[PDB]
Formats: sequence, structure tokens, C-alpha cells
Amino acid sequence: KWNQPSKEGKKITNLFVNNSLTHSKVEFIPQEGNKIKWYACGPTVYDAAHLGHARTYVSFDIIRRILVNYFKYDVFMVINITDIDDKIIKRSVEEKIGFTELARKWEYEFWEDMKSLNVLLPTAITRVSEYVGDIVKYIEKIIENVYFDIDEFKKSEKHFYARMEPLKNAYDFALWKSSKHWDSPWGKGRPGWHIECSTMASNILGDVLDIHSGGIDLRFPHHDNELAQSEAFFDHSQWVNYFLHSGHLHIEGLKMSKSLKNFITIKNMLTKYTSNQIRILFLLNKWDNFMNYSPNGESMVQCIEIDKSFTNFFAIILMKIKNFDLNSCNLYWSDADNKLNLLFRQTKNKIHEHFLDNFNTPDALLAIQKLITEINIYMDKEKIQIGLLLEIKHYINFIFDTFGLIY
Amino acid sequence: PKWNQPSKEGKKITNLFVNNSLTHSKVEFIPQEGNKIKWYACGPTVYDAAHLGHARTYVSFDIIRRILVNYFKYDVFMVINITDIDDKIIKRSVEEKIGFTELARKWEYEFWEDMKSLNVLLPTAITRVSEYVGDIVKYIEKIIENKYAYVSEEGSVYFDIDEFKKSEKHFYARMEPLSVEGEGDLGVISKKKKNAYDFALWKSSKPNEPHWDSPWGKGRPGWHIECSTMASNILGDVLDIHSGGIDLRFPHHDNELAQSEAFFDHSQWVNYFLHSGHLHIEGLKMSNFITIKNMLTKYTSNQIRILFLLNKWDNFMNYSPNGESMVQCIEIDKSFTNFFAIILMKIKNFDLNSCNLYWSDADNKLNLLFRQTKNKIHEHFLDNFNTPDALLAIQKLITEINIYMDKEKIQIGLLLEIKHYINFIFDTFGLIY
Ligand SMILES: [Zn+2]
Ligand SMILES: [Zn+2]
Repeated sequence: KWNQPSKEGKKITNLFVNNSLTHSKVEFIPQEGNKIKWYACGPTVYDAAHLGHARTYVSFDIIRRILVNYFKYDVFMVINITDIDDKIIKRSVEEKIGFTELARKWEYEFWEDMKSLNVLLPTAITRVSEYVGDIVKYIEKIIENVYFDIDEFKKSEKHFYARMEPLKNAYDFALWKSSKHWDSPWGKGRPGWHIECSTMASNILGDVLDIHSGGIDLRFPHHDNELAQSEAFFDHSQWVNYFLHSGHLHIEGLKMSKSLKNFITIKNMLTKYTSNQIRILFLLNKWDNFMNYSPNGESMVQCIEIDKSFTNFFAIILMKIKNFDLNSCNLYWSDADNKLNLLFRQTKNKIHEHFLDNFNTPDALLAIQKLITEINIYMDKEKIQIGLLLEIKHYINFIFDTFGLIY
Repeated sequence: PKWNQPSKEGKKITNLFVNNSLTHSKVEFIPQEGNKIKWYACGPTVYDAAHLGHARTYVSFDIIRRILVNYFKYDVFMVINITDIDDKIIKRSVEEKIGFTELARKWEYEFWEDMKSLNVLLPTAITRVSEYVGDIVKYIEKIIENKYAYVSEEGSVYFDIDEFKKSEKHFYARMEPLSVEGEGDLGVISKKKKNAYDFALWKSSKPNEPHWDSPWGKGRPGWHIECSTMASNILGDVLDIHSGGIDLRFPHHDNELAQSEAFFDHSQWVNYFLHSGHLHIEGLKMSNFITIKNMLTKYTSNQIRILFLLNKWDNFMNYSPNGESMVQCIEIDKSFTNFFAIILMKIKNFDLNSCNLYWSDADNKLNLLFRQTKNKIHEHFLDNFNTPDALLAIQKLITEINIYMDKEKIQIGLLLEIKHYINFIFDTFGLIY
């Protein structure tokens, strides 16, 4: 059974997150102080990245921004790059170009797409090719406690297999694959599909991870196997306290799958839309829920309206401040000034409640929209409290900074 | 006497401690409501150019306001008054043969311009005394209805201190009880005032001076009544924070406190009273002044703020006019600028294709110092806004980042995250690089 961390000496914000280990919304408690150790599964570098990747990394970029810029947690984040893999091998033979040269090509394009979307880079980037030796040492320790013996793993009282999805032996999975290459004590081989993530996360972050994230497709078999693998290495029972899984994205009602050729590259999207509009799209959909994207701008129409209204809001308010004259004005605190201020401080508490509610950005975005509507009337008709307008502009800048929006 | 700490239930608790002048000690800070802080700060007297003493107080509280909001996420509602009608202004307006409003408007504009030059944020509300005179008269009417003030025949009103003390719920001069011997004051012998320590709420006006209509006759507000009136109307019966320089603790703030307790008839108008330390120039009180504008022809806004960051807001300070105190400030400003120049160039020219990103011991050592510095600085801010020790922490971290960037292979993501933390702290300090 999952054991929530103790609250003593830790930052307690009363934040709740959908934890796939509990299949429920639970309060988030750091393992140490205000520190959040966070490992996120990274992409497979054989292709251009598409909207499914963008949704996961932008959604967790938004979550990371909420945790750090808004709640003041101290976040240490690591993302791996899987540049050695069966799929990478096969694509290099179809294209008759080198496997490492191809992987380096699409990792560069991935990082260029992330910067185009204003996604912050993690603290550490762990490439599988640079960590193969540590992976081999990792397997050695599992044996001291190649294929994972699932039957032996369950037998232990301190270990439980498949904490997140209910469903020698067929259920055994490979840790090390025999070469059809790199040297190892057990023979030439390649890493298995899942062991790479468990190895790299353990070396940098250690025996306990505050958060582990990824898309929902990866929950089984990949993430459930990562949990079992890491518990076997350290010989303990909970390698990850909170597991966050983003929902799937369907384009025109079907899963993005290789055979369909239904993918939309991030670069193609960016020839028609801004980073702000693409982020607004993901802010409008809850990170933990599924989404349908209708291409050709059906889904982006609402996003573009919102982006346009934020841009105009800033044009007006900066002009009003610019033309404000302290000599010619009267600064009595009117009933209109006071009513706007109450809505301003109310909106602050609403957004706080929304972020605590599992990073409910769709409702926080609507809250900002309502506040902007009220400021617009105030600026048009009422006599303006220059200090109140400036203070409001800074709060909205702070929230847009938490969203990664740039105005 | 007695102080009531706010209840902690349902409130934002950051474990911040502040030097509260009501207790003359450091007490935990608890908001009156949620995470909201209603804050009133006494403003300047607009008859002259502002000088370095005003700058120390308003910059020091600008730093605290940024710490409270940008770092701790309190929600701060701040009000500053402008005393644009006052005895000093009247005398200066007669000396210069210009109108009282024309003079006050000139030096209010120059005050806010000097504040803008130093990167001091404007408050939510700015309350000019001339715009609030009618509210002031209503405020006095209530003090009289509660029998804590009395009307002289000439047309003045005075606070009845003796009646105020008699109440069990009231104590006079809660913060400087001992500053309370004039003895044979001509006004007391005449029996106009009742006791010499009584002070005027409303002043019957002398000829050839501005005046306003009132129930007691044409007159002006007294020196202290203005701040109590204005703060109550916007913030209400309880103020989370009331700030000002230490010179104003008595009589100005103690009388402001007595007036507001009398109006509402309760015992604590202000939960936390913060008093900035004195600015001395060459070891003596500024009585030798330096205008803020003069300082800014010789030093940057960043350098002037580093000076106040180097001195704790609640402690006394010595300024050496021969540039002795600003020498260190200029060195620090120089090293922050260069650090940002270096770190920005290293980030720009980093190539993700050509690099290796194995997590080294060098990468890990910088990361550990990175997270250590975050916890140290957090503790310094909790310790009564100890900016001097937090600034030294940033300096030590910067020395190590400079070494890392030169020799070791750089983990770009760690360097970016470090730059963003330092950008975040410099925003909290009001520095701009
Ligand atoms: Zn993975
Ligand atoms: Zn005052």
C-alpha cells in the first residue's frame, strides 16, 4: 500500500495531484523540505516531434512553472534522451544512414521545437549513449539482490509488481538483449526497452523520486516496469511517491499512430500559430484529461481569440500608464476604485484555489479573462488609480509568466 | 498593556519574524486575513527636495514589500499619504511668494520622480490630505462623539489624553511610553487646553492661511490626524503593517495610534509596526543633507539599493559623504553586471549537438551549492528581512558559478536554472541587470 510522506519539516501548500499510484487525488508532500526531485521520460529521436509530444512537455512545463514560480518549490528536473533503441536501429537501415547520426539530428530538432514553444530545459539531460556503462553496473546490482525474474520479484514481501496497472515466464521482460553492439560481463548486447530510465534517474536523484511523469500510454508496460526495476536495485518498496500521467491526444478522433501518417509536426503548427496560442490550447485542456484536436484551426479558433484579447489588454493598460499625469489627477479612493480592488484580490484567491486543484489551468485562464474584462471598463470610464493599475498589470504578468505566455 | 498576536487558523504561515515596535521584540508574522496584508506607510512632506533619509526608508520598505509579495506570495494592499498642506509648506509658500498648491504639486511630482528613479514601486492608493479634508472632519466628529476629544472656544479641537487613559481598553504611548517637562505652558494656564500633553486634532486657522469649513470653525487639520483618517477609510479598523522611520515613532505614530483606537474604540489598530533605523551622515543626524537627485548624479539606482541592502532595515546606519560607504556598493554592482554578461554569452554559444551531458561530480557540486543557497536565503528573509546576509550568499554562489563556467564542461540546464534563480532574487531586491 502507498505511504504518503510525512509533513514534518516540508513545504505544505495543500496542493493536490492525480497520483496514478493511488488512482486518486492526494495531497502533495515533498520528501525533503521544499525539494522536488522530478524525472520525466523523454522522447524517441527518430522523427520530427508532433503535438502529442508537445502536449506532454508543454503541460509539464506549465506544471513545473506553477510549482516553482507560483508555489516556490525548489525543482530538480531530469529528462533522458533515448538515442539508442530498436526503432532507432530500424529507421537507420531504411534510410541507409547511421543510427547515431540520425538520433543526433532529431534530438537537435526536438530541442529547437521546445525552445520555440518556450519550454524550459531540465536541470540535467541524460543521453542513453552516455550512460551505457552505468546501466551495466545497474544490472549487476539487481543480480546481486539478462532477464527480469518477475516471479522472484513478486515473491518478496517488500516488493509489489504493477502498482499502477493491474494487468522463464512469459511475463518476464528483458533487461539486457543479446546482440543481433556493446560489451558487458554477460555478453554482447543492447540495453532493454525500460531499464535505461531506471538507471539514469537512480544515479542522479537516488532512491526516492518526488514526481515521475510521462504520457498515459507509457504507464504500462514501461512505467510499471520502471518501478519494479528501481525497487529491485535499491531493494526497497516505493521508488516514486507521485506518478503523473498526461492524457492522450487524438487528431480527428483517432490516436496518432505510425500507420495512419496522421501526425502533425510541431514545426508545421508553428508556421500557422504562435507559441502563445499553442500554449493557450494546452492551458484550455486539463493536463490529466484526454483531448481531441481538430486540425485546420477548429481547435485553435478559441485559442487565437484569447491571445488577441491578452495582447490588446496590454496595449491599453501600458498606454494608460504612459499618459497618466500625476500633477493633473485627483487620487481619492472612489467606490469604483475599491470595487475593482476587491475583484482583483478575489481573483488572486480563485486562481490560487485552481492551481491547488491539480493544476486546473482552464479555470485559471477563465479567471484572468474575467478580471481583464473588469479592468477594461475601469480604464475606459473611471478615474484611474495609477498604483492599482500597475499592481494589477504585475499580477497578470506573474500569471502569464507561470503559464509561459509572453506579452 | 497587552498585544494580541493574530490567530494562526486559516492564515498563511510563512514563519516570518519581524521586529515589531509594539512588543519591542521579534514576533512571528501572521496576517489578519488569509494571505492578505493591509499596509499603511507614512509619506513625505512636500515642501522641499527629497533627501537620502527618505530614500533609505522608502527603499528599505520597497525591498520588504518585494520580499513579501514576490518571494512569499502575500497579497499586499499598500497606502501612502501625501501631506500637501502643512505648516512647513505654508511658511515656504510665503517665502517663495507662490501658491500653497503650486508648491505642493511641484515637490510631490519630484518626489514620485525620485522614487521612480530608484525603482520604488507605487502603492495601491495615494491619499492627498487636500483630497481628504472632508473625511478628516468626519473623523474628528466621531472622536468628539466618543468623548475622547474636546472643542475649545477659539475653534480648535484637542485629543483628551486623560480621558483616553482612564479606559481599561486604552493605553497611551504604547511604543515610547517614556517619551511622554513643559510645565507652565501659556495655553494650559489660560485653561484653553486641559493638559499640556494634549495635542490638536483641528487647528483654528491664523489669518492669511488656507482653511476649510468645519463644525468648529474655519481651520486646518492638525499634524497627525490626517494619517489616522485616511488609513482607516481604505484599510479599515485593523492594519496588518504600519511602517515609517524611527524618528516618527513618538510623538507622530503613538498619537496616530491613539487617534485610531479612539475612533473605532478598540485596543489594537495595528498588528505590526515596523521602524526603519536612523540615517546618520558623518556620525550626526541629517539636519548636511543630500538630495536624492544629487545622489543619482553620482551613483546608479542599483548602487544606491545595494547600500540599503547592505544595512538591515531596522538597524542604524552611517553614511560617509566622502564615498567610503559607496565604494563597496560599486564593486558589487560591477561583479553582478559581469556575471550576467558571462553567463549570457556561455548560454548563447552552447551547442547541444557537440556537447556531452553526463552528470559529473562538477555538475553535481554546483547543483548542491545551488540548492544550499536557496535554503540559506529563505532563512535570511524569515529572519526579519535579513538582506545583508542573503546578498553575501548570492555573492558566494556567483564566485563558484564563474569558476564552473570557465574550466568545467557546463550543464546548460543547470546554468539556466541558476541564472533564473539569481534573476528572481535580484527582482526581489529591486536590482535590474
Ligand atoms: Zn522512460
Ligand atoms: Zn503619518
